[PDB]
Amino acid sequence: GSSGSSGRKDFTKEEVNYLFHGVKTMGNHWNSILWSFPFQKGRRAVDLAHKYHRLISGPSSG
Repeated sequence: GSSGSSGRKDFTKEEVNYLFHGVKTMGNHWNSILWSFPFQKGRRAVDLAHKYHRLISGPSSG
């Protein structure tokens, strides 16, 4: 289970696919993921780490 409904500048469910798809092999290698999978133009590798952070901060509390 993994759902959401934010109609604003955030990751699509497609980018979050590649996020975990990457980390599941890569481990925490963020620049590597950013290059390995198709992601939003003008991204930084931090955006991956930063979204991931909120993903592992789960629902509620934040």
